[PDB]
Amino acid sequence: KPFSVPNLPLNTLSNSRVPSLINAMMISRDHGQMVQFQNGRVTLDGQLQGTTPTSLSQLCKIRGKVFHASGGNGLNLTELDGSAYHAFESPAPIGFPDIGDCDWHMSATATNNFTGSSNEYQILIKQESAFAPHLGHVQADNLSAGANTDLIVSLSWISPVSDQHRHDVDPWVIPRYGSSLTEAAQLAPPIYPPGFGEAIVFFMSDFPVVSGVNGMRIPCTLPQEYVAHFVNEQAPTRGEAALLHYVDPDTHRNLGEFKMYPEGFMTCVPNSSGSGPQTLPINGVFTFVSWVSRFYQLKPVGTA
Amino acid sequence: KPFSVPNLPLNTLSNSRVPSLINAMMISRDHGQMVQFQNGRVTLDGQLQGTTPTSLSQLCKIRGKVFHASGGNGLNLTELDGSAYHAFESPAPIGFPDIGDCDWHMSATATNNFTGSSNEYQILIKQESAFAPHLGHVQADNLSAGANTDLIVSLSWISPVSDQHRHDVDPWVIPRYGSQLAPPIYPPGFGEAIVFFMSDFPVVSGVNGMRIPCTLPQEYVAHFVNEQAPTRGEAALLHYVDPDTHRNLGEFKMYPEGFMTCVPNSSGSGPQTLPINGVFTFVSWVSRFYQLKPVGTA
Ligand SMILES: OC[C@H]1O[C@H](O[C@H]2[C@@H](O)[C@@H](CO)O[C@@H](O[C@H]3[C@H](O)[C@@H](O)[C@H](O)O[C@@H]3CO)[C@@H]2O)[C@H](O)[C@@H](O)[C@H]1O
Repeated sequence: KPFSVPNLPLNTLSNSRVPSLINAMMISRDHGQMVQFQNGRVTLDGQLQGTTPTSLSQLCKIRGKVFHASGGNGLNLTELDGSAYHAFESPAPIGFPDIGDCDWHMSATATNNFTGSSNEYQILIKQESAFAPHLGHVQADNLSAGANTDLIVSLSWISPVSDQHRHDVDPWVIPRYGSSLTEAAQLAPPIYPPGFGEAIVFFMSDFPVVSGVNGMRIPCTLPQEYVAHFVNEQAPTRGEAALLHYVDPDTHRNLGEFKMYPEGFMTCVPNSSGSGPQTLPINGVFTFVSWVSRFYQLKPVGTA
Repeated sequence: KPFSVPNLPLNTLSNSRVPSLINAMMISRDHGQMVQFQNGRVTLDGQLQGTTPTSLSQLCKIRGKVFHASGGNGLNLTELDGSAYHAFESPAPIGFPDIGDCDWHMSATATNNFTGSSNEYQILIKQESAFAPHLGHVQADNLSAGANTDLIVSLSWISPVSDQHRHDVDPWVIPRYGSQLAPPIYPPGFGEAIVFFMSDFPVVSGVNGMRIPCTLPQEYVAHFVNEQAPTRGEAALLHYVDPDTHRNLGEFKMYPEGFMTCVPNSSGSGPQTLPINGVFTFVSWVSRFYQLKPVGTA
C-alpha cells in the first residue's frame, strides 16, 4: 500500500479527543513543546496507541458496573462492548477521555431494560484519589443507579476541579490514570516538534468547556477519520517524514507545506512568529506529496 | 482505481444512524422489504445521499437558534458548523436523526459562553405537526433557554410517541421531513436479504428491543467518499473473513447504491450467527446473476 492521507475536507472531519467537527488549526509555543494525548494516537503505518479507538463511537465513552461503597458510588470499568478491561495494561479502556485535571459532567444510560428518564443518570467524575481507571475503577458523584447496573456513559461537559486546586480547565493535560499510586503502563509516548523552526499543528473543535485556558476549544493532533484510514491501509513508512500539501479543494492550489512524522502527528513552520495555519481556510484537503528527510525545511505557512 | 472496503473489524466500527459500536448483523423478512434510511447513505463511488455526514461527529445531532412560541418553544435549525440551513437542497440539516415516529430525548448545550449545568438542557422533540425539519424548525418541550440562544443538541434516548398513537418504537421507519430523500432500497431477488448492521441504543419499547439497524458502518461512508473508486460491475462480491484465521465465513454482494445483501440458509437467521469481529474484503465485480452461497444456520 502506498502511503496516503484521506481526500476529505478538514471541516467535514472530527476531533480525535472529543466528538466534535474540526473548525480551526492552531500552533501554540506555550502548549506545543510537548504533548502526550492518549486519544487520536496512531502511527502512519496504522498502529493504534494509548486509548485511541478506530471509531468516534468509542471516543469519550465509559462503560462499567455500578458499585456502592463507604467512600462513594462508582464504576468497575469494562470495554465499551462489555468485554473485560484488563487493569495494569492499557492506560484505561479504549475511548476513555484523556482530558486531565478537570471535572467530567457525563450522561449514563442503562444497557439492560432501558425504561426512560429513570435509566438516564447525570453524573460527575472528579479526578481525585478514587479516579483510578488504570486499576479498573472510578468514583462517580450523583450516581443513583443500583449496584451492579451496567451503564454506558458519554462526556457531556468539563469544568474546573471540584476540590478548587485550580479555577480553569487545561485541555493540553492528560489524566493520572493510576491516581497518585502509579504511572500508567502503555501510555502513548510524548510528542515534540522535531524539525527546524517547526510547531505541532493542533486540530481544534468547540466543546462545552467552563473556564477553558483556550475557551470552549479542544486541541488534538489528528482528525479521527485519519486514524481509521491509517489502521485500514497499514501503508509502510518509507521515509523520515511525509511532506503534505494543504490544497484548495476546487483549484488544487497549494496553501501550505506540512510534515507528518511516523509517530502520527503533523508540523509546520509559521511565517516569522505568525499564527501559522490559523489563517488558512478549513475546507482544505491534506495530500501526500513525497517521503522527505527529517531535515526538510518547510516553507513558512500563514501570515507574518 | 480499485474499489475496496475498510480492512477493519466490524465490532470496532459504528452504526451510521446512532453513534454506537456495531454488535450484530441481521436480516428481517418484515423490516427488510423496503428501507429508506437518510443516514448511512452513500454510493460505492463515494456520493453522500440524504442527510449522511462523512463524520460521526455530525451524526444524530441538531443545531439551531431558540424561538419562543405560544404553541411551544423550539429551534430554527442551522447546520452543525453553525452555517445557515436552506430547504430544497436536502431533507434536513446534515446528520439530522432519521429514526421516525418516536419521541427524541436530547441534551442541548450553549455554543456561546457555556457556564455549566444552566447551559445544559434535557429537551423532548415530538414528531407531531410542529416537526418541520425540511422547512428548518422543530418544536422542543422542556426548553427554558433564552430566545435566539445557539444550541448544539445530541440524541440521548428514544421512546414511544407522546400522543400515544402507537406504544412501541420502530427504528426501521424514517421521519416525515415535509410534503431530496435518499431513494428506497429493495431486496433485488432470489432470496437476497438486505444486511442490517445492529448497534445497542437506549430505546424504550423497541420492536427489536434496544437495537438500531443501518445499511453501512459509518467508517465505510468516509472510506468511499475518500476513495471514489469507479463502480465496475452490478455488485461488489465481498468475503466476510476472520482476520486471524483468514478463513472465508460467508459471501455478500454490495450494490452500487451502498447496501449489502446475503442469502440465508433455509430461511434462517442469515448473518446473525456469524462472529462480529470479522472484516469484509472485496473479491471482484460480479453480475446481478451471481448466486451467493447461503450463509448462516437454517
Ligand atoms: O468550582 C468548580 C466547580 O463548579 C461547579 O460546582 C460548584 C457548584 O456545585 C456550586 C453550587 O452552588 O457549589 C460549589 O461548591 C462550593 C459551595 O457552594 C460552597 O458552599 C463551599 O463553601 O465552597 C464550595 C467549593 O468552592 C461547586 O464547586 C461544577 O459543577 C463543578 O464540576 C466544578 O467545576
